Amino acid sequence: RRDWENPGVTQLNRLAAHPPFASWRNSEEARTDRPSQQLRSLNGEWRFAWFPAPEAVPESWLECDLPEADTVVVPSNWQMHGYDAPIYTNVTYPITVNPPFVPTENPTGCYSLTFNVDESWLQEGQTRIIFDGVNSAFHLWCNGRWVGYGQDSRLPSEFDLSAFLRAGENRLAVMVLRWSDGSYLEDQDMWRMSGIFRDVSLLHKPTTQISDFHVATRFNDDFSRAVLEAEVQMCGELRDYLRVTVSLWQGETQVASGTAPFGGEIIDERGGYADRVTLRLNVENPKLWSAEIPNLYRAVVELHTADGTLIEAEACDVGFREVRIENGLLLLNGKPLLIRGVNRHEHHPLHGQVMDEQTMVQDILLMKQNNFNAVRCSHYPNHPLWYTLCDRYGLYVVDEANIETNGMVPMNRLTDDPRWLPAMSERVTRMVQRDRNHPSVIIWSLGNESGHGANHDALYRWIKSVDPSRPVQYEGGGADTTATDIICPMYARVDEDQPFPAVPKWSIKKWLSLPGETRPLILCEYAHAMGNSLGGFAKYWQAFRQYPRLQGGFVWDWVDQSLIKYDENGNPWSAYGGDFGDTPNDRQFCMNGLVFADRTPHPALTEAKHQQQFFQFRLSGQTIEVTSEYLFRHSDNELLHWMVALDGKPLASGEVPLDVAPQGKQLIELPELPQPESAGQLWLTVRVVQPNATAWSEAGHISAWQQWRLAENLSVTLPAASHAIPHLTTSEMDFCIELGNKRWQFNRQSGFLSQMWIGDKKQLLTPLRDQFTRAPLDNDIGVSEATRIDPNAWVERWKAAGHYQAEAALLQCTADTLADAVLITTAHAWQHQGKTLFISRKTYRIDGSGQMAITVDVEVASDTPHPARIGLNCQLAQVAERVNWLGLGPQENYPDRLTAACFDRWDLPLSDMYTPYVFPSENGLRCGTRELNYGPHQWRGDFQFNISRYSQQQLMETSHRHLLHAEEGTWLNIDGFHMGIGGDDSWSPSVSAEFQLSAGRYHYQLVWCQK
Amino acid sequence: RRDWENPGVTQLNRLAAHPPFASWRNSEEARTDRPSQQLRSLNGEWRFAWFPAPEAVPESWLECDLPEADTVVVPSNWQMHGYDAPIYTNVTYPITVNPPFVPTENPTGCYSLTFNVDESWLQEGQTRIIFDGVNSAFHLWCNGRWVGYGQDSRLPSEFDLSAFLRAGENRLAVMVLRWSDGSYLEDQDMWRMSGIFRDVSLLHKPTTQISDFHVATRFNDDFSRAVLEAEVQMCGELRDYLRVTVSLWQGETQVASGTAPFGGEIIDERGGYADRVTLRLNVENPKLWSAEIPNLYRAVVELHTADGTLIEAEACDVGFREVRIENGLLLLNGKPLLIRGVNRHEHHPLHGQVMDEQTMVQDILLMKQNNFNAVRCSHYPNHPLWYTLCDRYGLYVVDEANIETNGMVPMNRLTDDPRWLPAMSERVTRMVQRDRNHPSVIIWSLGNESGHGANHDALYRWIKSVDPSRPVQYEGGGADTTATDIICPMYARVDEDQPFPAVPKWSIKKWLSLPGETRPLILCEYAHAMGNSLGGFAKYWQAFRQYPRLQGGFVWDWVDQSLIKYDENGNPWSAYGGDFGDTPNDRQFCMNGLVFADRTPHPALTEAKHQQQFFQFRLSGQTIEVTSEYLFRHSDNELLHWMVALDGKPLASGEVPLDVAPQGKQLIELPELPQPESAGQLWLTVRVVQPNATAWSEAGHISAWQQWRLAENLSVTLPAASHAIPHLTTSEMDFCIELGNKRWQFNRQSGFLSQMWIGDKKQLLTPLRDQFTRAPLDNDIGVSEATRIDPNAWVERWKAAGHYQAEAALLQCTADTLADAVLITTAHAWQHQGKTLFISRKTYRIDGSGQMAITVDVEVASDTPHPARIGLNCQLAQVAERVNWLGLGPQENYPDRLTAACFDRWDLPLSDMYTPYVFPSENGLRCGTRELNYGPHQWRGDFQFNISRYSQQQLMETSHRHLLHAEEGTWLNIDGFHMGIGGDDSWSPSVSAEFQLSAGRYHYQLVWCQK
Ligand SMILES: [Mg+2]
Ligand SMILES: [Mg+2]
Ligand SMILES: [Mg+2]
Ligand SMILES: [Mg+2]
Ligand SMILES: [Mg+2]
Ligand SMILES: [Mg+2]
Ligand SMILES: [Mg+2]
Ligand SMILES: [Mg+2]
Ligand code: NA
Ligand code: NA
Ligand code: NA
Ligand code: NA
Ligand code: NA
Ligand code: NA
Ligand code: NA
Ligand code: NA
Repeated sequence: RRDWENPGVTQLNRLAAHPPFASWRNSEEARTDRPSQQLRSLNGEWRFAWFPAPEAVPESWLECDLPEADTVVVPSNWQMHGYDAPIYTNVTYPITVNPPFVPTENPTGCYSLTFNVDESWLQEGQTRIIFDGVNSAFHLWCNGRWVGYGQDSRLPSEFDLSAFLRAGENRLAVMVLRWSDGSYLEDQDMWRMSGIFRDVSLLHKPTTQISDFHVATRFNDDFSRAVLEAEVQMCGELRDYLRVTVSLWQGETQVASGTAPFGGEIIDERGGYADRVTLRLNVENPKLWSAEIPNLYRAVVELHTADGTLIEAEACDVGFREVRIENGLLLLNGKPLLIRGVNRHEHHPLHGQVMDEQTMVQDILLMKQNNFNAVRCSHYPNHPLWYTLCDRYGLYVVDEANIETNGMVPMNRLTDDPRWLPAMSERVTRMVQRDRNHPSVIIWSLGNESGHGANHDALYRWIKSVDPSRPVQYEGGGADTTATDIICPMYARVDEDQPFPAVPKWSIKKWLSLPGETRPLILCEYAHAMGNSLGGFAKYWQAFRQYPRLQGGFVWDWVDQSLIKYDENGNPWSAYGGDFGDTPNDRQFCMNGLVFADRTPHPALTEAKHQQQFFQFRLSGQTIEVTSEYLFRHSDNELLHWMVALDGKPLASGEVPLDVAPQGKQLIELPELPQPESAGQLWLTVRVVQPNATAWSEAGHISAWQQWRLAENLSVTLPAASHAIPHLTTSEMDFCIELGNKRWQFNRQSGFLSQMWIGDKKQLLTPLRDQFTRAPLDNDIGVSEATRIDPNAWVERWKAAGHYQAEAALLQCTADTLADAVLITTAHAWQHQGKTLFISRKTYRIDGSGQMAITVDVEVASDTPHPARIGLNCQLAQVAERVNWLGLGPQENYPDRLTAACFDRWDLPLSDMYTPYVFPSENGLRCGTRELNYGPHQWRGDFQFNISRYSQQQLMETSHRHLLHAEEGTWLNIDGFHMGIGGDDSWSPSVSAEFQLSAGRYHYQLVWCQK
Repeated sequence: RRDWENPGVTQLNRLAAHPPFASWRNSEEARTDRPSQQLRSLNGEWRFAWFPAPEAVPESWLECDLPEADTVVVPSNWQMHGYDAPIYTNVTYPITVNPPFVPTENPTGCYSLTFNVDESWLQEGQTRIIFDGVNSAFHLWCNGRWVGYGQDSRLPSEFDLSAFLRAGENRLAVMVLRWSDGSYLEDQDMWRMSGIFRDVSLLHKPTTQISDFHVATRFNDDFSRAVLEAEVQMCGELRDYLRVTVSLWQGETQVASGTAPFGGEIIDERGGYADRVTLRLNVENPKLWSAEIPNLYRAVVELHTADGTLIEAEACDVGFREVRIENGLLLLNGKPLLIRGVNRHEHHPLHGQVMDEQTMVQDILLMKQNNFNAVRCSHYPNHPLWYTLCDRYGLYVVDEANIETNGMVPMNRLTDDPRWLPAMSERVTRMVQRDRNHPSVIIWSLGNESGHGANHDALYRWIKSVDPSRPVQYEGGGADTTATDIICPMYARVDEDQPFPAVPKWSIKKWLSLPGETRPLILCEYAHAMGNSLGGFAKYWQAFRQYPRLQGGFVWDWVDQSLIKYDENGNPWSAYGGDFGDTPNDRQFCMNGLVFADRTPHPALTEAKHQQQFFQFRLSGQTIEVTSEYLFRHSDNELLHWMVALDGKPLASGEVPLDVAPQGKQLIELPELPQPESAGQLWLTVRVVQPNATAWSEAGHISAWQQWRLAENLSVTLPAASHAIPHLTTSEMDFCIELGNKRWQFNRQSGFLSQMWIGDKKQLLTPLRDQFTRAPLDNDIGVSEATRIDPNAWVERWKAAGHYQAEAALLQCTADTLADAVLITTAHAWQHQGKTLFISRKTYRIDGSGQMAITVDVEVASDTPHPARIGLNCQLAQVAERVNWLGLGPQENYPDRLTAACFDRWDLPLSDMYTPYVFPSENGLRCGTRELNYGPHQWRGDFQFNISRYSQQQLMETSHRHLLHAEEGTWLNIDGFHMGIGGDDSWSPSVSAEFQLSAGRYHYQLVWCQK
């Protein structure tokens, strides 16, 4: 049979799901979480062979190793080993939509392993094999005999091997199919890979054993008392001497215990469960678990005899916390959460979808270090270790079933069909059975982008009945269907409604108060971090803090799914969709992270960190008011540092410890300051520093900051007297001005400053010209494609309007000599096909001091698409090591993404002024700048700028960062104004009106001088 | 594979479920529900062979008929043909409980059929086979090639044979397994049979076809306006030229119509169902459907090209009705129902579980003629014609999923197990998909006696999402769980609580008001009609009428499940559990019907008819107030007949047309009546008669009656003197009295009347003695067995106290001669092992008129269990043809089951005075009798009696009615007092206290005379 083309068969001979087991045979090791000799890993070197279809696998493989197989590491995705290509498709299925069939050319991975077992395992007990993750479906044989089959690439599939085992060498043969009917439920937006990608193990349990256990914690009104209730189930022969004891430990101290024989309460007319027992433990003043203080206890479940012999033990970490929705609010331990969440796929640039402890830890540390307190398992149950880490390090988790049918038309075609209820059910039920005891899991999710089908309603109900301790959410079909306890839209905007038929995305503030609505609202996905993005992030935060029922959301997403490829040289580079010959593909849409694949942050990460701070501040006079947003912990590892600076120059600073209760406030009166009558703006910067290291941060970690302008002293003094006067030399073709060893040349045909010299040294490679466009950001492009243009996209709108192609017609170019200067006046019109898009009017005033003051007045046609920027650009001859500026920084910042940047004097190496987005675009801009220094040059004004060795033209024409080459000299883009970058989504225009350049008339001025 | 030992495989290659199709190619034939040339029946003669296990079937059978096969009729249950035995087990499974496995010895039925297929069916379109019922699982081969597999004995399994058939002769091969994993969900209390027991048919559909259609009817506030909405789905060639036209007809008039192209509304981000269309038809003043007036329209669903070519048409009967629960009440068309329901299994004494039109009709007529308006499909979907019939004749139906796991321990072991969710889902979903357009179905049920599992919660929700038009109910787990919209207990009593742990059965009146409860309460099963039962029926009806939220119930059950067996002589006899060698078995527990297996009524039927009347009456002076309980109809086929009689002698009578609106009242003042001087009691009897025949009844059918005592003239008349005095003659052994041609002999050693002569003919075969016991009723025995006594059962309590074996000890016997009479006085004590149980003191006064007056005063020890009766008995020498009595009748009636009986003078053949319950017991009693005539004898008094050719001893000792033998003479039991019969259930004592003989002292008197 082709069990892989039949949704009614999702497994054969598979054992029931259950929470993590180790079959410890020693209570103290179980207590300590130490290794169990009854649980062995079979990870390591296996033998593998790839085939084009299951029909090509030779029968001989069942009995013996194929000489042509290779030895490979398991776990692994075979594409990562180069056997076939990974495919990056977003919504459209990677296979023909024809349920339940799959391609007859179905890549098949034949894995095998030779192994043996302890003699005692041949003697007695049950030995099972556990495959934590096999993508997408597989058949298993042991010593040539068929064992079973399994589907669901994201949950463990276990089989009893007891009767197949033999003395000596044994051989497993695992036939893995790339595609199966399970693939119709695995349409997540990510690389499409396959293989045995999570752990493989053997677990030796007794025949009379703990087959399942559920831990629940209920509380009194003030959480000062709890009842821990643990239902324990057994398999095997019941005997009157058996007992179960459940003990609760706080570290090495036993705090509570309960023992009882098997036999549950009567539950119906036929009696009760003779094979279960529920123990109830009273716990006084329990230490509560939260992401803020992940307090944990240890529960040890022992199956033993009345007379004291242990048969076996199981165990888990227990977090005492209550999750409930009441009055429209999601409460944890009675307090309303504010979710600083992120969606996180399991992705590694070299290993594909194989997760390792080091990586998970790294991600958790970075998440916490960047003020995240929650994660959504987009969009499947994760590797088991993730939950352990989240329980211990403390992050709220949304555990999500591995069901995504995005590519169907309409999206609920399968989810509304009863024939698919069975396969879907297991993806939900087996997840709960496995994960229900992890305290970090606070919400269950039914899957993602599968429309809204009756199967969802049935499953929603099943979970609510089986585990009332956690709310259930699901975004499909409109985000507020009968299958979700939380309104949980993806990409709904803060103030702006997007009233799509059937499934509108209302402004989140409006959504809450729709007639009859009362649920809390937490975005399952928001702030699409694709390339230069995160524009408008602060808008969300502000709303979340203002509206009780807006309880946060999960950013999309943590890490870019870029894959490493190698060039002819052996040099690695980041690859995206299509880079493997995969087609159709969705190009750079797999890169939406706050961090690059290797975990290096993108600039947007700081913006997120700042907006998600846990301390709020207000300034009044000299009093700084600090407000704690923590719900549970006191600020016991924080100090406030403050500093006052005059235009970058340090004037004063100090420190004061924070001593604020959760939700409390603290007033700090700044000492009396000094009075510098020296002109300039004074600025106050405060930072919260954690003096002590923690399990997730180093000593000195900065967790929050904020700045304010203090007194300003406008300069009223006149600059020193003009020693000299510059000379004008005219030709039909140029206006040349000379001053000392300095010269400026203005082309009279083009009307631009075409050259400048310090001595005989030329300073420009390209003339100084107005610039109205930018190499488009991913948000500017959306889903627009050459092949399939989206005319509504920003980029398309600017192309169609001719912005990229308009030519500067000269309207006027004059020169006047003044008393102590030369004044050049210019006027240009940029037109397109006869339409004048923009008019720039300028004056350049060069005086005896050698400074060139530029004044620019631009007019933009009201009917042309608002332009990406309004500035000047040129290629300087010079290449200098550093960039020093007085403005916002130090990192890249844009108008709608600069709240995290601070105003001060920064100085970085030039390359730091370039942001290496894998898909290149305008980047590295810094706003609010009053002075910029590079080499001998100094520009002053109130502008935005970027500076790098790459032209806007080069960035726009180059699809991968590894292909960029430094140009001669340095490209400087100085803007009077720059359009926001947007990001509410990356497939429709998202830059908010206030960050669009629509004023029609714009003015700016700059002074260019040397030194 | 052993697919039949795997709950994960419930079918292979089976087509989707859908409502009844016929694929008409002419719309008028569809409109008329005439036969379709595209839907053929394959019922008829098939070939069959029985095997002890599937492993015994020879491979040749796939390719050709087995010479040893027999030709048999299909559909059939093979047990009915004698291949193996049917098994009658109630709760305990017929197989070892070891899910999901079955016995390796598993009776296999090999059916085959060679049949014809016309080439035209194969030139185009699709040809499918449909098996309406195969118990319990089967594999299908066509022309030697494997086609597929199916489970669920009670719904249709359809397979596409398009590619397997060829023009001309074709051969099917069906391997039917008696046991499969489906059996774990098929543990209903009925005979365990197997085979192809529902219709087999062949359906041709076009390639582009109607694959499903759902019809809904929504109304305005007063039901004066409706919108019929029909969603239609297609499969096949989707093109712009297709259209759907739905037309609605009332008779030959088209009332509405709509046409539309395919493509439903947008449902989500991926669009809508391009293969679906919803038509909405407005209908003004629709004729509403109810069980009272089953008004129907015909909807024709035409799939056609826009230019006019009908592709195919499907159609259904539509009943405009709304079902909804509001404010705690179940309403139909806005009015609260009162369910006069009955549970009905599909059972035929000769054909087993095979149903036929005639039988169904016969049952529906009798149900209606007996004032039932509702039926519950206990406990599985029914043969398809049942629904058509309830739609047309008018009965409300509870459609029930084929899920019963009663024998599990605890009962929800499988239903709370997610691994059984898929198998259960199919049973619920496919039922709804098939029966959702039938107006008769008003409530869906999740199955029966399967405890309460999370699977039920999930499924409850699925239905509520897919079909909001009908409430969902389910009794398991305590009858008021979260999986039921209706409190639907089985056997909860009216006033008496039964507080079992976990699943108590509260009094129904108390249940409605438990803190927080608001749902309506309708018993899914009540009034267990096993043997002589239905005692207490009236108590239920009084509560139902009194409490709004008590909306009725469904009696258990309609027809006894007895099977015909043939004796040596070839005479048929009714058999029950164990009569086929089947063991273990549950004996007579399969017979619980209001009617015998051949549809002959049991006496309880008339009690149900009466209590379930649709007209209530009150009498005030000579005014009769009639109140209608109809909700929607006027009494347009009814007249009131009234009659007054003096002790059975007709005095006056009349008829008055009834004209009452639904829920209305009518007052009818009767004529000045007879006030006769003559002694006796005047009795008024009124009957409601339907003058015109209907679809379900004959002209003159009586639908209701009631009686009242009017004036009573007590006799004060002295009997004239007798020209005679009886003479006494004594001896040590006897007292003999003679008077004219009459003689009486009283034995002085026994203390009883041992003989009487009329003329010179002996009148007694056994002496006249007190009797305190009865041949126990099924309700007296309950579950007690020799092998496992239930000491709480009435029969056991009487046995243990010695009632059945107590011997009369004579305490006194004297004779005295009076003025004009001889008086004999006796006293006897009945003892057991030293305990005096009862004392009987009597006097017999024989006067000169020849009458013998007997006075009896009994004492019953307060500490002995209340006795079954307090009466006398004797075997008369005479056998006479008729029995004439003045008292309640004419049918058998008991203290707690006599409301239906009317007081009058009745006269029946002797044989009618015996009720042939299959399992013999005390029977034929008539209560409230004032005079009894049999042969030359007349007895007068105020007593209850029975009279037949069978002694109480014989009835108690014989297990089956066909084994009873008429004794010499006639046994007469004349009771002063008789215990109620009970019946609230048949497994615990159920006789209400007011019907138990607990007074301690009892007095009765009779006069025995001639004529
Ligand atoms: Mg499959
Ligand atoms: Mg998606
Ligand atoms: Mg593409
Ligand atoms: Mg099966
Ligand atoms: Mg027509
Ligand atoms: Mg043709
Ligand atoms: Mg049952
Ligand atoms: Mg038995
Ligand atoms: Na909030
Ligand atoms: Na993406
Ligand atoms: Na502190
Ligand atoms: Na680019
Ligand atoms: Na009622
Ligand atoms: Na029964
Ligand atoms: Na009438
Ligand atoms: Na009997």
